[PDB]
Amino acid sequence: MEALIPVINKLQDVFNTVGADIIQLPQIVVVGTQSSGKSSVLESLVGRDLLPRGTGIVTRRPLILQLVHVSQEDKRKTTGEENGVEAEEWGKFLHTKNKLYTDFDEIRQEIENETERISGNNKGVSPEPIHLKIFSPNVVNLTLVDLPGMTKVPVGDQPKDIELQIRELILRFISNPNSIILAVTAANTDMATSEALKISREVDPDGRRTLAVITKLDLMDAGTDAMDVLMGRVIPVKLGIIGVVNRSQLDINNKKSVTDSIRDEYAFLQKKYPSLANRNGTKYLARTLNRLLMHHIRDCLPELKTRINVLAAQYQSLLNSYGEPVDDKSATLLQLITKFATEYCNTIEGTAKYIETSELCGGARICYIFHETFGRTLESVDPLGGLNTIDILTAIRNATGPRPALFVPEVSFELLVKRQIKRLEEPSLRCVELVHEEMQRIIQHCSNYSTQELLRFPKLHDAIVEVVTCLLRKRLPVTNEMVHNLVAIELAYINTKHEQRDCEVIERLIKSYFLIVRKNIQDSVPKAVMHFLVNHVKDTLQSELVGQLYKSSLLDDLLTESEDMAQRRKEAADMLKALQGASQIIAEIRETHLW
Amino acid sequence: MEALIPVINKLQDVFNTVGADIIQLPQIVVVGTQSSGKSSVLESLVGRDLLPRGTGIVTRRPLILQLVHVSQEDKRKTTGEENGVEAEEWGKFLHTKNKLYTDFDEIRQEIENETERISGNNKGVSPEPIHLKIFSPNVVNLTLVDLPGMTKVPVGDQPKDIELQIRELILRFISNPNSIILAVTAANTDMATSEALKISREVDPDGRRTLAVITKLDLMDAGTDAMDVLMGRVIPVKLGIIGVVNRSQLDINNKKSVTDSIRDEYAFLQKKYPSLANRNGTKYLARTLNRLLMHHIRDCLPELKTRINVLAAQYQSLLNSYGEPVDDKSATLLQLITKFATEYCNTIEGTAKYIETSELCGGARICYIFHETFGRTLESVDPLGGLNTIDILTAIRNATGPRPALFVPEVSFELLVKRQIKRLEEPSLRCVELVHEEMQRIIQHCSNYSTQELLRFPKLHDAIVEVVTCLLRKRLPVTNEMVHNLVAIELAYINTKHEQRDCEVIERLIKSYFLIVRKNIQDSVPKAVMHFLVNHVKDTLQSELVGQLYKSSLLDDLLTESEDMAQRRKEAADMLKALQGASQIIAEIRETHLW
Repeated sequence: MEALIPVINKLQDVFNTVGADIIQLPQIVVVGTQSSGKSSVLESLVGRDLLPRGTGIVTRRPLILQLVHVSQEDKRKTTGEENGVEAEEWGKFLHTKNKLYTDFDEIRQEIENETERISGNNKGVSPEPIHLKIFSPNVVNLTLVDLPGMTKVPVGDQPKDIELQIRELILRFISNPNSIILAVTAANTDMATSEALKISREVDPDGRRTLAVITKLDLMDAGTDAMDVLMGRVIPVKLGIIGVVNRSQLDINNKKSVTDSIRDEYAFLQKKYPSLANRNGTKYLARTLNRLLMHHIRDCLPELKTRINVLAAQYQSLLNSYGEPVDDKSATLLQLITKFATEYCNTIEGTAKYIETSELCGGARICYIFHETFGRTLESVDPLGGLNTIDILTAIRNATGPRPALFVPEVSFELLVKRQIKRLEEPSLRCVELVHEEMQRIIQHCSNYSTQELLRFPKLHDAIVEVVTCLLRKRLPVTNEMVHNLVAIELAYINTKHEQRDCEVIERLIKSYFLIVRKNIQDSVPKAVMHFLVNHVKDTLQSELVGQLYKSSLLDDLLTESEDMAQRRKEAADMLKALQGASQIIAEIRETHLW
Repeated sequence: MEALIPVINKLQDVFNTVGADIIQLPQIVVVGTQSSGKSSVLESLVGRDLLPRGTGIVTRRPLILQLVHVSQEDKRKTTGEENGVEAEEWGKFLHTKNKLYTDFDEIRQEIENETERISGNNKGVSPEPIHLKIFSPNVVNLTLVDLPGMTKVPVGDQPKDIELQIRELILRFISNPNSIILAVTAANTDMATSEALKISREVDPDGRRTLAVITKLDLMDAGTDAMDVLMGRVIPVKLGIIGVVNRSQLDINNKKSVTDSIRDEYAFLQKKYPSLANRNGTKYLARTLNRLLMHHIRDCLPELKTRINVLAAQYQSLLNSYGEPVDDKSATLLQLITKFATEYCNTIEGTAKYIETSELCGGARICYIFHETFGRTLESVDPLGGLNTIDILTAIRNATGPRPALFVPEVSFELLVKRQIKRLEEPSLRCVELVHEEMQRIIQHCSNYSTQELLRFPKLHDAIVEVVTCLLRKRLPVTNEMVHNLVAIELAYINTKHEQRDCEVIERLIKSYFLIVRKNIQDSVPKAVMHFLVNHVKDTLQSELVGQLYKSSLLDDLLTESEDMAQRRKEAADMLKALQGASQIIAEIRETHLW
């Protein structure tokens, strides 16, 4: 069936209403470049002009366009949702509350107003997306995500290094293996020089998810026809290439007729391209995009279902936590503190059901630092320190003095090995902070995934984070001093009593004693850190939380709920209902589609 | 060889000064009983009256009678050893110089006066022997040890424990395996009743080294007969029994000619002893004693030669130490401090040439403590002993919570292994104390063998010993704290990162971790102890010595000297000369006796 796309659209609008996350469900992301009239193509598909276009960047903020296939039957069921104004091809904004704008001039004016208000004179990066639900009968069910396009020469007033930021934003958006890359390039510049195809190949060298679009098919008269480009024989695309005659900004701003432009484009394609005319059309292009999106949804159905189940479980836990009455504050807060301490201890030991060997965090990261980081850093130093025998001879001569060399002075050895042992001090401290910082990464990590009950009340989460940070800061100097004392004992007092022959003996003693000291440090420092820092704090975390979260009335402050938090709770309950409905709908589909 | 006899006597006048007999040597020790006529027999043997008369107790201090036959050959062994003596017949004391006693009565009076002065009014026994050498043409070369006689009158100013003191003094001499016990036995009663026989059976029931001389024969003329005791039918001996008549004190005090007494004794022996008349006598007793001594010297030739050479070398080294006293206070003190520091460092290295006669070469012993003693002590403390079913059950139930336990919680295992490891603190302190005692023994070795010149100045010796001991004792607590910290660190770390069933699992894990911790502590703690104690002392010995000993107002007090030290040095020089002479005399024998 084709209800999967409407279900995804419902999920997306719910996510936007509840602060949509970066992890988005399968959607078509459009990437353009210089002289790319993406907005013109979207208007041609819609059949009316409703967005501002421009060479390269059309809107300097992310734009979410939901083309809803609202047939004549559903016109009265969708126009009546808000206000009383109704039409056949109409757009709704959720960033701007209600106020349906049937007239496209109002939509353009609102877009310009918001762009000026937010982006300002210099157009930077705005992670907040812009949502616009378009309803029309001609348009098929589709979800388009428009972002600034990669351009060698930035258009308008923007940072000269904005190209890297745009590329990183596109990579972040298409990181999930569910986005359909709609590549739009100007016929004036070869696709090889275009950056959109470069990024598409970087994320996917094969054209398994990239649809190349050739625009500006009006200037080919002054040059060469794009027939070869559409065929795509230099860099074949496994999905195909569709080209249309893009409309200039001047004509669009003059309130032109979209039907005339579509007719001219169709005639041009039919004449210049005897074969690339059946599928190179607005309706055909929209249907091809919808089919590609459906294919991607079919491919990602297992991962999509896994993500949906994870989100449903998270929201169920959030609802269960939020519904607990504040009655009996002491017992509930004590239970929450005990649960948080148990989760933290399990994460330290790795027994918590949120971290595995695949993911580096908590105990796993500490073990990696102790074994690989610290061990490899210590091993990086050569046993002799890389000093040539000439240096050893010079040191021996300097220490012994101007007398014949017949007895080996051990002090010379002490002068050299120490220098190497001192170099072992720096990595240890570097590791200690890496461990300390790692503890900090735990504090939020659980709250990010495990202890959402902390996120329920921001005050409680902040207080717990501050208490844990203070405990870590108090324990850091003690562990650091103990490690430094161990290093000092192993460094200052080494001794051997605990010309060529003298140099050889000194070098051998240096190597042997340095290896022994390195082994001792490797065996001791991690164990000392576990003693003073990890093991000591494991059980003490619960006691510290209990003693710091309750003096006489601190419980009320911790469990404070904000109005924004209440709104988020309501939106999350709505999201939970939507997730339950989506899971019920998906359960109808057989497992044949989950492969 | 005659020269072999006097030299041994010189040894008896040197080692006995420092205490007991350092080396067993062929010698004659006279042991008497109550109412013993030893004085008369000795006077008859000497040919003149030179000892106190009377029976029972006649001398209160160890008196040595060293008769030397006059001969030009022996002169080299007499004048060279002493400051110089030459006369016809005379007695000389090694404790006195520049005075020759040509009259034996004067010798006896001087001996009595010295004994009274040293021992005071008391008749007890003092720890100070007497040296006496008698030269005459009618005395065979023989050395005897005339110990204080037995007294049966404990009452009076003399100590009530005189018998015990006399027994201990006699034992100190006869305990040597090379000594020959001349037992003076009273013929009035059975030989066993005599104290000499009683003491003889304590360690030498065979009597292989016991030569019996029967006294108190004057009163045996009427009544009981002494023939039974003379024949040895009471306590037979393997060497023979000699009968000498006890001369009356009154007759001797009246200036009785010794020749007349000898004639009377010979007549009495002929009349009363037909079996043994010319075969028994004081001269025959002296000849038998000399024969036994010479035969024992012949038997001990190899070992005696080796020991004499070793002692000669050692005393030459001591004289070299005693050779040149301090000439410049500051320079001599600095040289002594530097030499002491070097010797201490060498001893710590376990390679110093100077070594004791009872232990290892100082620092080497310390290594042994770290190898076998400490390891065996640690292994003696088995992991089992502190675990029982009741305590294990209680710990498991407490760790699990308010519900029964059917698993193996890690907290209980960690607590139990920590408690077991805490038991390892005591062996560490034992090893540290052993190392400290070894260092004290090294200090004593340096004081007594390597720094005899330091001994000459007792103040400096005491100051150095006290300073070193105080430094070691002050470094001791720091090492103890470091080892305790190491033990505490080694027990908290968890190495697993890289009801009967539960109890058995807990016990096995505890045993494994305890063994691992024992290995780790045995590998580590010795290094820390050497760093804090061995290396630190090696580095700071000179600094501490300079800081504590070097002063501008202690040179005179530290370097005090006394004439007694000069006398002891002269005695040591005489000892060295006598040892060299004995070595030269003994080096004239063939080599077949060595194998």
